[PDB]
Amino acid sequence: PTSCNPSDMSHGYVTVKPRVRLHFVELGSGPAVCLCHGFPESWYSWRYQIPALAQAGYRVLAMDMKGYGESSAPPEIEEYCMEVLCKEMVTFLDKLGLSQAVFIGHDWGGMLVWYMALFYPERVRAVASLNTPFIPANPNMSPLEDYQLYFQEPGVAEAELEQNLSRTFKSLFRASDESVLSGLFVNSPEEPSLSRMVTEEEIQFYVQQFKKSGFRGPLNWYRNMERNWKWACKSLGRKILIPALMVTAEKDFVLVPQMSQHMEDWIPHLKRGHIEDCGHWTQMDKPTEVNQILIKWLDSDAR
Amino acid sequence: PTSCNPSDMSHGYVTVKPRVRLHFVELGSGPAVCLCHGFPESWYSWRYQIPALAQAGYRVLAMDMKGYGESSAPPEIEEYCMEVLCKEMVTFLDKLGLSQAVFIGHDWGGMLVWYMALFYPERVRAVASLNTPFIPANPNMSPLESFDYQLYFQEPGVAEAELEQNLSRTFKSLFRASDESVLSMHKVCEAGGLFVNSPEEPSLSRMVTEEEIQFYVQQFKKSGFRGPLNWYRNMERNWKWACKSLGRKILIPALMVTAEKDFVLVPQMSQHMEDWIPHLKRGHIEDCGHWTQMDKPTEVNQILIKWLDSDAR
Ligand SMILES: O=C(NCc1ccc(NS(=O)(=O)C2CC2)cc1C(F)(F)F)c1ccc2c(ccn2Cc2cccc(F)c2)c1
Ligand SMILES: O=C(NCc1ccc(NS(=O)(=O)C2CC2)cc1C(F)(F)F)c1ccc2c(ccn2Cc2cccc(F)c2)c1
Repeated sequence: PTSCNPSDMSHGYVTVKPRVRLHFVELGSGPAVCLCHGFPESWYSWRYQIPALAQAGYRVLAMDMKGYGESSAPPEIEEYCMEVLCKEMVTFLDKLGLSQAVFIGHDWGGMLVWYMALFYPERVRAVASLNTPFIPANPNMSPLEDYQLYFQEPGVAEAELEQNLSRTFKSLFRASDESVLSGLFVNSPEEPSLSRMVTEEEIQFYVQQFKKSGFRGPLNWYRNMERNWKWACKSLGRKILIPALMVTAEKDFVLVPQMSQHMEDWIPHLKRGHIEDCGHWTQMDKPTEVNQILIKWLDSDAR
Repeated sequence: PTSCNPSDMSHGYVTVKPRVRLHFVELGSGPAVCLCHGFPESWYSWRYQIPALAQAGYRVLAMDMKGYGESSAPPEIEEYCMEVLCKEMVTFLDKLGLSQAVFIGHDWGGMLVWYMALFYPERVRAVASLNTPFIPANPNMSPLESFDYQLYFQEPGVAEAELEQNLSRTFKSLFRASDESVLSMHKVCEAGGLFVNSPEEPSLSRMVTEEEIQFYVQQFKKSGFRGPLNWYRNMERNWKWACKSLGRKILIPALMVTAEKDFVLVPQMSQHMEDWIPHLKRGHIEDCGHWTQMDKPTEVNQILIKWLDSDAR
């Protein structure tokens, strides 16, 4: 599918709070579709979806999520709890004069669009997650009940991930059958091969983006487990009553399809897609299959 | 009507050419409506329209026109001929992935949206001008032959020196209701200035606040008046380009809004536009001078929304 060249995009900036500006690229007219990337990614992770969604008759806003790229990256952990991130995305809609948008998220972006659908359904026309399930919060078990624990203490994972940005992205952005991960990178190649999914130029784009703020903002997404759980518990097991799509990836070994298995109970209008031979990096692993699932769903449930 | 606070808008940037970025503010969803200000103004000249149009179900893009604000202001006169400006607005639509927009312009922005409708009808859903008529180009007379102040504006550096000398005085002197006007535009050249016979500390017009004036002052500190005055410095090139369009009509929905008390872009200059623009509708605003959007913002909003809702959506 047709990709994006960053020099050639419309770049938008909204100040959602005194020290906090969100960057997005914008393409197309029609219903507003807000794309929300995961860890550790970029608006550019949607490069195969932005043109296809615009061409299908949608107004695509592909965010740099807070902590990333040209969006503000404050260091404080609590700036990256779902409650703060969601309230900022509502403010974003407010300043853009959008009564609602479709929210499509992947990974930590997926977790955010579920929270948006849960707490701000009036602002969410329809919700779609790649890989990330929605599990109702259990008020009995703290988030406690290695790599996510390694990510907890500020400064540690940052030092490993920032040491060599080319190595970081070449090591992470791999098809499931190419994976070099069980530090994160202690027992992994020092000069990893290029994955079949990505080019040198695409890797160099992520390297240039992550030179702006590095990994503190991105890693802070993982450091709010207790805050996110407390906020989720306040949702009093209400249902999500808006059109919803859950897309599972067969070969995502972290966000495994089975973890989505009971979401119909809590999300009555849930549709599903499933992409075979697809690992964690869904948009760039199976961009054609993603585009067909998203557009088929948008055209039927959102337009 | 509700105004805009600049800190609180979505700011967009598109590169239309190597050295040329266009800035806009964006508000609302629905059909794309691109607002094009005149001389010497700002996206902010639409401050009363942006909220009202967004609220009426439109996606408003209020430009900084080339030469202004956060948009690039290259010094070359020919960067500001209608042919270059139009091709840049088409590239702007391209990069935003808009197949078409409604184009609403005032003053020099109005001149641009007529040229857009004329040369890029496929990219223009509908066209509206405040004050600026569409006159077919006469291949017999250069606009040189056809307003001394416009000759004063020709020579690079001259009008710039007067307009940049005191930015607060410039904007307080320009942005006035017709009955408040302190400018004679008649013998500018012989007098040798727009403001030579105008108060040194002009009173604030009833139309604007100190804060609004201070916003235009801040904007015009980035590039000054060269880019804006270059809009005036392409009379021969704009006329030659316009002649190349001779005999082709504008067949898209069109609105002409005249201002009773605009003494330069006088309503009578619009008087024969039906001949060349069969689908033309009209508004007329009484007691309204040149600065239409900020003089009669309520009347402007009603005319534009009534027209958009009937002819454009
Ligand atoms: O670590 C996470 N994702 C990134 C990831 C995923 C897979 C992979 N790779 S892979 O090929 O699958 C495997 C071999 C390495 C790589 C990464 C990364 F390297 F970037 F770390 C992640 C963790 C928790 C998340 C989310 C989103 C939400 N949570 C909360 C939540 C809570 C409850 C249920 C649930 F499913 C998730 C994301
Ligand atoms: O000088 C012009 N506008 C600015 C203006 C207008 C009125 C006023 N003020 S006033 O209140 O009316 C008067 C008492 C002072 C002030 C200004 C300014 F101060 F900024 F210079 C202008 C000139 C030609 C234009 C345009 C747009 C297109 N043309 C080409 C074109 C060619 C052929 C026919 C035609 F109608 C216009 C604009």
